[PDB]
Amino acid sequence: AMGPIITTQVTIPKDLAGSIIGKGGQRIKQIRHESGASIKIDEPLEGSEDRIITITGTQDQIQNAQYLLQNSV
Amino acid sequence: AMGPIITTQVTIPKDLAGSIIGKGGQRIKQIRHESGASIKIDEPLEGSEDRIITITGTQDQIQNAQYLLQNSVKQ
Amino acid sequence: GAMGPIITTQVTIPKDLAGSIIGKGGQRIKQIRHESGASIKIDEPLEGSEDRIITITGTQDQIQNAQYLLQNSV
DNA sequence: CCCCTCCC
Repeated sequence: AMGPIITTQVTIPKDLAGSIIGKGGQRIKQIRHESGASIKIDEPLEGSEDRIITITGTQDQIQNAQYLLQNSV
Repeated sequence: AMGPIITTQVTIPKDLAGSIIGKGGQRIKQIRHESGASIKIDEPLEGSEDRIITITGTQDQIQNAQYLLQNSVKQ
Repeated sequence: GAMGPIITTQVTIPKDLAGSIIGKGGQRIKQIRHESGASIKIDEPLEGSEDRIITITGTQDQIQNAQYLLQNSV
């Protein structure tokens, strides 16, 4: 059972965002295709050190994506 | 034919660095993406009004980057 | 009227052209470094390639001086 | 205008 598409957000220290994205964005593109989740990384907010990541998919896809995001860091 | 990855440095007056970087760094992000060069702007340094920019890529990337840098300041 | 930071610039040259920069017994390049005051290093050609990288280190003036002298060599 | 493996 897939269940519904849901959206989850988390923040990431901006210092660490390059690890999830990777040179030429390869690593995030890989995370999106492997997990099947939509993954958005916002620009860092106004004078702040947090960057919001939005993950959208079934619960499994989102749990898949959270692991792949962890393994990146 | 891309050729070797090389590094060039130039300086800018520190009072011009804002035009290049942009609010929340958006302009410089755009310049890196578009030229495909790595572009690093150093902090202040200590005492002086010059700020070093390091550009790394193929010769075309670096030339592409130098135009986009100039386009940021001029306009 | 103000020298500024020592900075580094690289440019490539066709390998077939490097003899002109160097001179017999490395004398033209020696002359280029003393003249401009820039430090100038020419790498060995990278594998499978026609290009040699030249690294010039100095202030902006020294580097521009060196870039002219390199050009006048060719 | 202050970013920084920078993707969409």
